[PDB]
Amino acid sequence: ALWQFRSMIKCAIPGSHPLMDFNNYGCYCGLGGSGTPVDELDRCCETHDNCYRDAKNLDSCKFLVDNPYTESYSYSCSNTEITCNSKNNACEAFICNCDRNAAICFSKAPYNKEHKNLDTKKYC
Amino acid sequence: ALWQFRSMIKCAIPGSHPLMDFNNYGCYCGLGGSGTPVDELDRCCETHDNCYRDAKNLDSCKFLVDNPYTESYSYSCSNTEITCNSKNNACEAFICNCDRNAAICFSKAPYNKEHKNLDTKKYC
Ligand SMILES: CCCCCCCCCCCCCCCC(=O)O
Ligand SMILES: CCCCCCCCCCCCCCCC(=O)O
Ligand SMILES: [Ca+2]
Ligand SMILES: [Ca+2]
Ligand SMILES: [Ca+2]
Repeated sequence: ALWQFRSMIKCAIPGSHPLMDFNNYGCYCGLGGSGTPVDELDRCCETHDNCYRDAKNLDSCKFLVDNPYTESYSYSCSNTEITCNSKNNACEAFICNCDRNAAICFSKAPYNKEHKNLDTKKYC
Repeated sequence: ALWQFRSMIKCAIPGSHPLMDFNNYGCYCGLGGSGTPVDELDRCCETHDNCYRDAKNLDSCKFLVDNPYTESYSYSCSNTEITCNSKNNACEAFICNCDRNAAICFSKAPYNKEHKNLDTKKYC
């Protein structure tokens, strides 16, 4: 669920304020998105939207309010490393992996502060 | 989900092997159930079935394979005390409370070993 993703982020990058650092970044970090991502980081968010979009399309998955962010799964953090629990059901595991691949990805992308709070109507 | 319930049980009663102690007990501990529970313990399990039956009937909840046992929620154990996380969604929170009320209930019921492995075709 959203709060678990925020803290996976805090797991893979210990110095971070997830909301402050990665919400309203680029074209895809923050609600919906448009155009083409502006850097690797943004690209990470676009992939994440896509991943969620995919998960909505496993016809076996019916998320509360149609939002995969409402879905809690099980995971743990140990020394910067994220592990999704295998006992997550198929839908939970999909979401869990989306979030995981995205905290890892964020952790590897260069952070460009020009790109936080982007003029999207114009650059996206 | 099932594994989380087993370990809530292990939370509220530290000496226990959940499967060995409370599966195949009475009329209601262990798959489905019939007749009238045989003691407070069994009654605890019947309530739990009912609770799950209720949760299946919140028309907003669509469990994987129709089984609320597949649904992971978030919780923690601290000194015998169980806490369901408020950030569980409405469906997750319902299940979480079913499991919680049942580990607590088991923890308070007298354990009658005559009743483990009951002849159900006959006493249930
Ligand atoms: C990757 C975006 C930021 C990461 C951590 C804080 C924001 C969460 C993820 C972005 C999704 C949009 C925010 C969710 C709020 C909502 O439920 O609409
Ligand atoms: C209260 C029953 C026992 C508690 C701990 C071990 C058994 C779990 C709960 C009983 C439900 C039946 C077992 C679930 C197995 C299944 O998925 O069919
Ligand atoms: Ca987005
Ligand atoms: Ca869940
Ligand atoms: Ca039962």
